[PDB]
Amino acid sequence: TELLKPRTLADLIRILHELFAGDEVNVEEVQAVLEAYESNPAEWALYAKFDQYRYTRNLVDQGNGKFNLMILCWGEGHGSSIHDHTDSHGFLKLLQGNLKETLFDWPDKKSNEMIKKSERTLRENQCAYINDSIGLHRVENVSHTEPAVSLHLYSPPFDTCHAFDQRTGHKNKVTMTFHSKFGIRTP
Ligand SMILES: [Fe+2]
Ligand code: NA
Ligand code: NA
Ligand code: NA
Ligand code: NA
Ligand code: NA
Ligand code: NA
Ligand code: NA
Ligand code: NA
Ligand code: NA
Repeated sequence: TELLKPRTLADLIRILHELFAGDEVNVEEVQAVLEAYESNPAEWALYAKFDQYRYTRNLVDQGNGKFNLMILCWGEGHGSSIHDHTDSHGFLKLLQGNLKETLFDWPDKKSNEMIKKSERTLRENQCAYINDSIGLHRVENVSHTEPAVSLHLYSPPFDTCHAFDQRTGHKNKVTMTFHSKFGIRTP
């Protein structure tokens, strides 16, 4: 439980394997460690594989079963759907640029427009936390000029979740696909 500053991304990953050695999760400690890692672009350039038309998800580490660690690359104007996190912890650390995070309440069964509960601006090196009990969220790169890169950790890992229609609150099941794994493009 002695948390040291991650010197490198590699160091971060090693520390993460220690924090997730057990069955439970100290959320505040994982968040503090993620925040303490100073983004060094050279260290994660291998995973920063962008697509022109939407954001990409690039697997960095499989966390020996307990978590997925991955890097998301957001072109100018790229955003996600409103989604849940499948009963997992979600950690989001900015490695480059800014993201807008918008929070939504779980919809009632009546068809209604989903209204924003709040929004915030995540900035370089900041780490945010989300879970289903906090709410639904959307993540967007609203920048016209700057690509964004984020580091995402999910525990337990999941490759399916729901997307929500902002107009109705209706949900559909969605399968997450990896654009690359361990620096290897995986079509
Ligand atoms: Fe998310
Ligand atoms: Na490294
Ligand atoms: Na560091
Ligand atoms: Na992209
Ligand atoms: Na997108
Ligand atoms: Na992807
Ligand atoms: Na940005
Ligand atoms: Na947003
Ligand atoms: Na959620
Ligand atoms: Na990768």
